[PDB]
Amino acid sequence: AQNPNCNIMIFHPTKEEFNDFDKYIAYMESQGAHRAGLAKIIPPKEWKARETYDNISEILIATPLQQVASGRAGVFTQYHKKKKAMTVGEYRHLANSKKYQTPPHQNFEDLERKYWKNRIYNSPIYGADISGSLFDENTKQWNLGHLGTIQDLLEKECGVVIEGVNTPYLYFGMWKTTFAWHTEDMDLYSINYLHLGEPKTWYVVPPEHGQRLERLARELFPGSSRGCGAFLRHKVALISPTVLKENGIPFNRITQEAGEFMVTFPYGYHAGFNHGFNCAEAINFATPRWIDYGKMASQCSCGEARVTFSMDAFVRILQPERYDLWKRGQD
Ligand SMILES: O=C(O)CNC(=O)C(=O)O
Ligand SMILES: [Mg+2]
Ligand code: NI
Ligand SMILES: [Zn+2]
Repeated sequence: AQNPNCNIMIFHPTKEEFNDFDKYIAYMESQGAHRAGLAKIIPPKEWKARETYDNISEILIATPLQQVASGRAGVFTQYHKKKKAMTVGEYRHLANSKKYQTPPHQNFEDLERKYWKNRIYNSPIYGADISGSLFDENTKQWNLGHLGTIQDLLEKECGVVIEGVNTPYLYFGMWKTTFAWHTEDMDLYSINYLHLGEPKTWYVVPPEHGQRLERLARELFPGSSRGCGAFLRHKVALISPTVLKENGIPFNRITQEAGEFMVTFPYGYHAGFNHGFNCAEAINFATPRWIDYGKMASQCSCGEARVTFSMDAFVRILQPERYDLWKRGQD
């Protein structure tokens, strides 16, 4: 079995290997990459996402989110307070202000220490889930707006044609902006490209050990667990590396820099934080190997998780027994 310790693997495809996206995911899996739940892909030196980032300031962040924490430094939840709209140029100025900017630090490990010590005492503002793309239309390789759709994959594998669409999302971050512990909708893959700015630190649990994370989360967030049998779908809970280590939970960590892709694999729980002002683009995708994970994915039916239109068909076709209850939680 390849990669039996479930380490995060880093890949350096050549420009020739960068042509066929599906083939390269399958290659990474042949080397055991999925066992980690996360892989890094460094694009060939010849590749670029677009020519420059000099003209993005007028993109609108319609609903910036202030991420307010509750709990203790290593075990906390966050809620999202809606703020008034602002442009990317306004948000960048805000991220660089004395109130929000990255503190002085020695290296990524020192910054990670400071994040876990101090995150809860601040409320950073995140631009999330903004439909759109920063890939140039002429970028033919690994263009996250031109991937094969999840509806076409389900139709190819299973023969059933379904409604729905699959488009990318932009994220504008600042110091301390935080992504809570989660798997993707329907335990899909994700791919994330860091277009510009400061790094993103990731934590990930191997898919084979995801239920160990879920059991710890039920212990640490006991009221939330009584409220919902899949409350990590709410995307509000944080647990630090120190707490994970104290409780014997297998995990790994890595820092993504501008110009790098990350892939999350089906049922790979992940969480992380941004180092400073940045912009990322991400989308979900599927492969034939995903179908069995989609069929077994947990679901929130309490009403909190609320998701896209396109998830309806996935539940309806892959999980017909759960469909009625889940749809009630959607309405
Ligand atoms: O970058 C972010 O805030 C969150 N992204 C992801 O969870 C992802 O790409 O799957
Ligand atoms: Mg613009
Ligand atoms: Ni994710
Ligand atoms: Zn729920």
